[PDB]
Amino acid sequence: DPEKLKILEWIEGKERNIRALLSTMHTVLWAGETKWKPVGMADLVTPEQVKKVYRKAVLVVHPDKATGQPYEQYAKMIFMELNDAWSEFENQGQKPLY
Repeated sequence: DPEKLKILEWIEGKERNIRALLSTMHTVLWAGETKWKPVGMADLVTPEQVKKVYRKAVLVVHPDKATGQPYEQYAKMIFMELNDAWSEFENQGQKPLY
């Protein structure tokens, strides 16, 4: 399906980059999603900011909440990528943007 390709294209280039994924995730969310709000790089400076934004993203694409939904598969792909990116962020010392 189309949507799935849009997701792969999205992942391509940003793999394991948490800030890159969060700041553009609104470009891949499914239609109808209301909780999430576009986020820019200026809101992902401090580690605290990132974690806060990551936490809100994970709740929006959480699998257990998507089980039985048309976007279930999409939420899972996004979920994994976010968690892997966070894990990577930790392995980097969670360095501030500047």
